[PDB]
Amino acid sequence: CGSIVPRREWRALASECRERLTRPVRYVVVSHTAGSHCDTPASCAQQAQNVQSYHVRNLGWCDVGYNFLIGEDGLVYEGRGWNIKGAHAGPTWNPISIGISFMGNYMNRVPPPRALRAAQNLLACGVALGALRSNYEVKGHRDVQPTLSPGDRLYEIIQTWSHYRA
Amino acid sequence: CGSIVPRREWRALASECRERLTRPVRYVVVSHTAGSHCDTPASCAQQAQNVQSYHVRNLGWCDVGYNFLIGEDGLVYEGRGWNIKGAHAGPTWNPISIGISFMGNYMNRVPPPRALRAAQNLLACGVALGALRSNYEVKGHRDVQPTLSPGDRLYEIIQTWSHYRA
Ligand SMILES: [Cl-]
Repeated sequence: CGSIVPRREWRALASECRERLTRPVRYVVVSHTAGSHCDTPASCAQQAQNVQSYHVRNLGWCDVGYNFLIGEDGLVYEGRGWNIKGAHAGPTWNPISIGISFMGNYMNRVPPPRALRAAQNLLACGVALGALRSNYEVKGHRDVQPTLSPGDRLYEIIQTWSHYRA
Repeated sequence: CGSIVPRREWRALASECRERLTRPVRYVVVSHTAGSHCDTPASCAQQAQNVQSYHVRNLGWCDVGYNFLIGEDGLVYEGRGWNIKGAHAGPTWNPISIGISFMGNYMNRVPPPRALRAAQNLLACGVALGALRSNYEVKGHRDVQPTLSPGDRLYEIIQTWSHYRA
């Protein structure tokens, strides 16, 4: 189920991450990268590389912090994926959640409909696979940490999701 | 599901087609447009418009002939959809099959992995909502009509799909 740009196709550095998540997962945390937006497969693969680069090389994480990334190209970029604990929401939320990040800054722009679809589609895929609970809950990054993430314009949107829980 | 770009989002003219498909549908025919290629959402939306516009204004059809279109942006473009008989494989095949078209000429080029993924994902999303049959059969366009569609290279690939039938 789902179309996902695999690690190898956005030319990801090999993962060093080992800590597994306990399936099915109850919580999804939605962030923004607060970085550059991109609207083409070519530019969005490059941006996935840039986010992973910042996390592995500068913050010294085992991989890109996010389980999945969303491009404005309307594609899902594989991060740690469904089975591996992420680094996106702190030490209380990272063990019990999937972290999906919209590549961009959504303080003043909304992500386009294709990106919102790609994200909702991904989560349904999670349920279908048994990676997420049928009764999964969606959180803002700001609901679980002191942050503007995932941006006012995007936060306002995810609040209207059927699985949103403050 | 399956993260399909809706009619309205690619600035489609309204359909005037009435003839429903008898679901669950048994066949999938795979064509190329033999038209211009596109690899950005902006360009691929303009290309679906261009194909629809030819079918409607020039050939006088009720809508774009294809049930679905596949861009090299890795997105699926809603044509006539799951429920409306197409105009893509001729009258033997139009009322019993779903038509999906790769936007481009694939005689001497291959479509990218994300276009092929998008296609496969679309088919599983058909099964899933009951539009296609669990055990559907994929046919080449050149396998049901005197045409080179869907191109030498793309025809070689669909040949190796699990569900492919010669
Ligand atoms: Cl017609």
